[PDB]
Amino acid sequence: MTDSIMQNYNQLREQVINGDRRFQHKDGHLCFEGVDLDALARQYPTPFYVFSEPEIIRNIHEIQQAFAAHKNTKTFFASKTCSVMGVLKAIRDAGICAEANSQYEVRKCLEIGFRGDQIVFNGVVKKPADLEYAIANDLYLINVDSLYELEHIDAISRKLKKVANVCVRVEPNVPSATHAELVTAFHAKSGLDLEQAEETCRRILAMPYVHLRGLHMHVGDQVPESEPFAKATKVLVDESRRLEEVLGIKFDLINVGGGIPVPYKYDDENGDPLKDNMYAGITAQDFADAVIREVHKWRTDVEICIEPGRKVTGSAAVLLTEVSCEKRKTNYDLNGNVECHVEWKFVDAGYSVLSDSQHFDWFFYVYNASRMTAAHDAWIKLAGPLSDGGDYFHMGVKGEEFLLPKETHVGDIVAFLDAGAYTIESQTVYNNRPRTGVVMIDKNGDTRLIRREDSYEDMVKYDIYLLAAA
Amino acid sequence: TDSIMQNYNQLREQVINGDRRFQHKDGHLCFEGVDLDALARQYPTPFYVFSEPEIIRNIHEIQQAFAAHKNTKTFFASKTCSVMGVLKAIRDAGICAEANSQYEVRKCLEIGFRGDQIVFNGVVKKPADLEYAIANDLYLINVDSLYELEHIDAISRKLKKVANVCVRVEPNVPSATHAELVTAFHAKSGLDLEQAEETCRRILAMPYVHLRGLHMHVGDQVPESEPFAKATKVLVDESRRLEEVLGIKFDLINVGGGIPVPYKYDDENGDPLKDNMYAGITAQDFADAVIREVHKWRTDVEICIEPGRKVTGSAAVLLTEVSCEKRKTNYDLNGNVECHVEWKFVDAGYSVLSDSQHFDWFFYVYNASRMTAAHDAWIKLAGPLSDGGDYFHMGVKGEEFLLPKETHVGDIVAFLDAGAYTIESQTVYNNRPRTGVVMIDKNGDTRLIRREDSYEDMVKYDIYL
Ligand SMILES: Cc1ncc(COP(=O)(O)O)c(CN)c1O
Ligand SMILES: Cc1ncc(COP(=O)(O)O)c(CN)c1O
Ligand SMILES: N=C(N)NCCCC=O
Ligand SMILES: N=C(N)NCCCC=O
Ligand SMILES: [Cl-]
Ligand code: NA
Ligand code: NA
Repeated sequence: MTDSIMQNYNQLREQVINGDRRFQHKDGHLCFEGVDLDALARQYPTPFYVFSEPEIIRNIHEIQQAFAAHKNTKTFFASKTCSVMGVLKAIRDAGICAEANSQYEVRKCLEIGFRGDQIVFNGVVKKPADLEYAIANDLYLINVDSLYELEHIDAISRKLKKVANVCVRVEPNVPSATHAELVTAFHAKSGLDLEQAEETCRRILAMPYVHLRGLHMHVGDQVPESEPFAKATKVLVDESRRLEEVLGIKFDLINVGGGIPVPYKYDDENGDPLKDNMYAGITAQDFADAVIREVHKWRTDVEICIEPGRKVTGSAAVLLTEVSCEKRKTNYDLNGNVECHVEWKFVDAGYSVLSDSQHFDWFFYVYNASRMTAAHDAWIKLAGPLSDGGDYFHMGVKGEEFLLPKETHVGDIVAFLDAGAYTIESQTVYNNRPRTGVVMIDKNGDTRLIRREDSYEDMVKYDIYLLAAA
Repeated sequence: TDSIMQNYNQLREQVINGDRRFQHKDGHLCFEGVDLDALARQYPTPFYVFSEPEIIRNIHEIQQAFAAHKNTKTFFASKTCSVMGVLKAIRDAGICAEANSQYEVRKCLEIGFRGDQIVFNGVVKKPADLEYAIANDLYLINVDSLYELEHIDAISRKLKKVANVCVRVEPNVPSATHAELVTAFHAKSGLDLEQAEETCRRILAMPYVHLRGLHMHVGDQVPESEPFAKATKVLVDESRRLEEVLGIKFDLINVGGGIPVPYKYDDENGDPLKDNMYAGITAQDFADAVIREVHKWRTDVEICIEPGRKVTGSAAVLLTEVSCEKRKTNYDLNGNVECHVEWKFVDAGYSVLSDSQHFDWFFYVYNASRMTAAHDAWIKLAGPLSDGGDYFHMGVKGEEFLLPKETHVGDIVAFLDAGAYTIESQTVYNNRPRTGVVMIDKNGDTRLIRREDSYEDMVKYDIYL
C-alpha cells in the first residue's frame, strides 16, 4: 500500500501539470498562469507567496454563477481571508463587495475603493470607537452580535444623526463537520440566541437611527456538506418570515454568511469529506442551491447576502520555499538501538510563514517545483527553520512523511499549493524571521511585488530603545 | 466545583499576599507597586507589561543555582522575547544572548551584546547568515549539520576569520514536555552522536574553524530533572572520550536550556509529568543535575546554558479590557436547553496570546480591576477574532474561568506569567494590531518599549496605488 500511496501521489502530480486550470510545466519546472515558479523564486527572496489574479477571478465567477437562480444576491469577500491591498483591489476589480471584522479592516476596504455600501462589518467586539467609525462611513451592514453592542449603536447613531444599517446575528443551532475551532453556529460565542431576535428587532424598530435590514448567521469555515447550510438557512428564513408577520415589516435582506469549502485534497474517490474536510465535499453550486432553496420558500425578491472568504482566494496562491539544508538522522530506541533513518529536508519556510499547517493540521499539496516532472519517489520529512522541535510539516502524504524526487538537493524550490486563504495575516516574526513578501500575477500573466518581506528595520522599528551600536 | 472555586480564590489571595511580584491597592492588582488598572487607562489595551525586577530575580535564581560551578556562562535564548528593551534589561543584568537567525544576531549586537556574548543556534543557517555571524566574531555557532559545516569551512577560509563552533548532537533523551517541545529525541536538530568524533576530527583540521565543545538542548518546559542529568552525562562522557582520542581540552560544554516556569502554582494538586504547566523542578534542580555530571569529568571547564522561558516567563502580564458581554443558551440537536453560558469578551484573542490557543497553554486569569473581590462567577472568556475557536479554552475548570460577579465591561483582566514566547508570535489576523509593550524598570517607573501596530504600519508593507 505504501507504493500505491506513492503511485497515487504521482498520479496527482501529473494532474497538476496536465489538467489543472492554474498550472503547467516548462523545462521540468512548475508554472502558475504561465509563470515559471522556479525562475520566479530566483528573482525574489524565498519564502514568498505568489497569488494569481486569474484564479481569483475564476473563483469569483464560480461563486457568482452559482447564485444565478437568485438575481438579488450581494457577495462580500471576507477580507479576514486575505487583506493584502493588491489582493483586495483585484477582488474589488472583479466586482464583488467586502466584509470586515475590525475597524482597520473597514478602513483598508474603504481605502482600496470599496464604498461604504459595499462593506459589511462583523465581529463579537465592536467598541464604541469601532462603531462610530463604521456608522460615520455609512456601512451597508453592521451585523449586531450582542445587546450590549446594540445599546452603543443606538447611542452613537443618535449622536452622529446617521442611520446605522444592521442585521441581527443569530445562532441557528446547527453544527458542521469542520474543525471544532471553525464552527460558529452551535454553542458559539457569536450571535444572539434565536429566542432573543424578536424583542431585539422590536427595539431596533423603535430606535430612530437604527435601520433593521434582516437577520444574519454564519455556519462555519470549510464546511464539507450542504446540509448544515440548508438547516441553518431554514432557521434564519423561518424566523425572518415570522418576524415579518409579528412586527408588520418587510426585511430588506437575509445574510447567510460564508463557509464554501475549497479542495485541499483532490482525489475525492479516495476521501470522505465528512471524515477529512481537506476534501471539499461540495461546490459553490451546492452551497448556492442549499441557501437559495431555503430562502425561496419565503421570498424570491429578498436580497441574499453571502460572505465567502476562503473560496475567493484559497486556490489562488502558492507558497514558494527553497530547500535550504538536508541531513540524514538515525532514530534510536530508549536503549540506543537503531530504529530507522530519516531523510530531513529543510526549507526556509516554517509555521510562522504557513500558520495553519501547524496550528490547524491543514494539508497543502507539496511538490518539488524545480523537479515538477520528476517522479516524487523518496520519503522525506520536511522541516522549517524555526527553533521549535515541532516546526516541521506534520500533514504529510503518509503520516508525517512527504514525497519528493530522490534527486532533490539544496537549492530546489518546494511549492505548497492552495495557499491563498488565511496565510498572510497569520504570519509571525517568531525567531525574527521576516514575514514573507507576496507576488501577484495579473490578468496578463505579468508579475509584481504587492507586499514586501519584513526588513530588519521592520523588526525593530516598533520598539522604543536606545541604540548601542551602529 | 465549590472546592475548585475556593482553591482558585486561595491562589488569588496568595497573588496579592505572598507573591514577590504583586500587591493590591485600591482593590486593584499591582505589579512591582504599579497599579495595573491605572496603567491600563494610560495605554490602549490589550498590551503586555514586563517587570525588569522580576527578570532580575529570575536571572539571580539561575545564576545562584550554578554557584557550585564557577565557570558558568548564561545565554538568554532571545527567541523567548527580543523586544529591544527586554534584551537591554537582560544585557544590563549581566548575562549573554543566544540567537536563532541572522536578524536575532543583529538585534543582539545592536542592543549591546558583544560577539563573544552571542551563540547562534539553528537548523537552517544559510551562507549569508553564517558569513554575518563569522564576520561578527560570535562566541559560538552551534553547528547542526554536516551540510552547514561545509559552508562554515569555506566561508571562514574566505573571510580569513576564525569561526567558533560547537557540534550539536542528539543525546537520544526523551522528555515529558509537549511533543512539539522535545528536541533531544527523534529531532530535526543536531547530529547523530556517532558523527561527533569524525566531525570534531575534521573541524580540528580546518584552519579557520575553532572547536569549543559539544552542544545539546533537551527541550522546552521540561518538568523533570532526569532528562537533563541523562543528556548531560551523554555529552560529558563523549566530551571526555573525544578529549582522550583527539588529544585536546575542550573550552566548554553547552547543555542548552529548558528550565521550566510554574504556570500553575498549587503543586500539591499537580502531576508535572502529565501536565507540564506544573514546573516540577527549579533552576536549582536543573543546575544540580548538570553540575553533578560535568564534575565527574572536569571542574574547570566552562558550562554554557541557554535558558529562555525561565528568564522572562514570570515577568510579564497581559492586560486586556473586558469589551463586551452576553449570556447565551446551548441547545442539543433537539432544541432542548443544555445550559446557560455567561460570555465575557476581552480585546485580546489568540492573535495576541498565541500559546493559549496553539499549545494549550494555561495562564492565571484574574480581574485586575477587582482583584480583592471574590472570583465567584463561572464565565467563558472570548477574544475578539472572527474565529469561533478564538476563546480561551485553558480555563480554571474545563473551559470556564472565575471572575467576580461584579465584573463589568471596562474592567481590566490580567493574564499572569505572560512573558515568554508571547510577543514575536503575535499576528495581525483580522487586522487587529500586535500589542504595545510596557516595561516597569528597576525603580518602578513605567515606559512604553513597543508601540501597538498603527493602521499605517500594517498597510505600509503592501505595494498599492
Ligand atoms: C461572520 C463570517 N462571515 C464569513 C466568514 C468567511 O468564512 P469562509 O472563509 O470560510 O468563507 C467568516 C469567517 N469564519 C465569518 O466569521
Ligand atoms: C537550542 C536552544 N536552546 C535554548 C532554547 C530555549 O529553551 P527554553 O526557553 O525552554 O529555556 C531553545 C528553544 N527551546 C533552543 O532551541
Ligand atoms: N509556542 C512555543 N512556546 N514554542 C517554542 C518552545 C521553545 C522552542 O523553540
Ligand atoms: N486560521 C483559520 N483558518 N481560522 C478559521 C478561519 C475562519 C474564521 O474566521
Ligand atoms: Cl554569563
Ligand atoms: Na429603527
Ligand atoms: Na581547526
